[PDB]
Amino acid sequence: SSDPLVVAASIIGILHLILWILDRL
Amino acid sequence: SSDPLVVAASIIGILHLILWILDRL
Amino acid sequence: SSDPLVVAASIIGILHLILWILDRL
Amino acid sequence: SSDPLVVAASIIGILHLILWILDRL
Repeated sequence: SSDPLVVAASIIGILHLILWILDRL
Repeated sequence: SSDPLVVAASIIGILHLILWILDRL
Repeated sequence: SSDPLVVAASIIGILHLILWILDRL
Repeated sequence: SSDPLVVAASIIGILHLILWILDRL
């Protein structure tokens, strides 16, 4: 639904950002 | 409006993150 | 404040995502 | 909790975006 989709997209973005920061370190 | 713009930006960010994750895989 | 900071960070992230998508195209 | 985690992920994403923009400049 409109609430579970926005949540899922947010979690995906956060995971990608954390991975990128770990690569730069 | 102030509600549709923040939603659109969020969807754009999520799509970009998904694409990046697919490239890394 | 706690409301203007989260908004500013969100706009910054959206602009960065749009720029990245334009580079990939 | 479900409120502190979403906030933390958001801050992490914003910091990563700012760093990327600084590198492009």
